[PDB]
Amino acid sequence: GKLQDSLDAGVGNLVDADLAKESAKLQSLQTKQQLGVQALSIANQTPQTILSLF
Amino acid sequence: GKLQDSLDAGVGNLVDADLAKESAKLQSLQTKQQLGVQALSIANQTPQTILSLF
Repeated sequence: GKLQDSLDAGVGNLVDADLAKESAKLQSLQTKQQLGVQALSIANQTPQTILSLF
Repeated sequence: GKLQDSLDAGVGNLVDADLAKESAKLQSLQTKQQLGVQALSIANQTPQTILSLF
């Protein structure tokens, strides 16, 4: 029984994620994706300024 | 018989926990873990304020 508990703990060490780090990485990637959407939205309009020249 | 009782008392003094202090240490460690998880929940979103600038 102790050996089975140790084997399950070893699978958990090999496999399980450190969820508390993911709790910060998730919000960081959310803000990063929002900034990337804003950056692409601003980049879409750069060529359009040429119309003002005409 | 007295000698075996003396060895049992000596092994107990060598190993036994001070449970009356362990109750206070546990009651303090619970509050410490709760303050630590709350501090991590505060720390997770401080970078997220950068979205307000954009």
